[PDB]
Order: sequence, then C-alpha cells, then structure tokens
Amino acid sequence: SMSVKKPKRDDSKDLALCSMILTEMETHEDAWPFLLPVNLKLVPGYKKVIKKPMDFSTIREKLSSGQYPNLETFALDVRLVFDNCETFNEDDSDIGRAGHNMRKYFEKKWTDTFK
Repeated sequence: SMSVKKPKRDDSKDLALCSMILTEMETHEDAWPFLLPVNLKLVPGYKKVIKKPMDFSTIREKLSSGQYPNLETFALDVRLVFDNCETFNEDDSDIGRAGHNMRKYFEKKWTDTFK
C-alpha cells in the first residue's frame, strides 16, 4: 500500500530474455502455423470466430517497439496464439498438434527462465 512495498524484483533483463524465448519459438520446426498472421481474406470463418488474432511476427513487432508493459502481457499474447489455434483447429490435425507442442515448449521455457 502507500509507502509499503515488497522488495524490488530485478526486471531489467526481462526484455532480453522474452526476445530469446521468442527466438526459440520462431525457430522451432512446428512454428510454421504461427509465424505470420492468418490471412483473413483467404481463411473462411477466421475473422468472425477469432476475435483477437495473434501470431509470432506480431508479437515480435510489439516486443521490439515497447508495446509490452511487462513480461506478463508478453506471456498473455503467446498463450493467445495457442488458444486461438485450439479454438479453430481439431486436436487431431497437423496444426492442432503443432499448437499443443508449441504451448508445451513455451511453458517450459517460461518456468525455467522466470519461476
């Protein structure tokens, strides 16, 4: 509360460490469904159904331009990529499986880096 603060966690490396995680996600072999925004002209149903589209290139641009206030807003966009994927894709599809694999990969890096 006012004039009463928990000890200051060092957040000065967060930006660099989120960039590294994002590099590792970008270079994973199962990243291909997620690298670029879904083409809303060419994929019937996507625009109406997926209310907040997100992809790795969009996260990379947000990251690079100071649009994440803190590391949690960064994790929320990564998870949005996978949540969208589960919303639109059957679990038993190449893209559905890609999404589950990438989410697992992400969540391990996230825990090992920050928890």
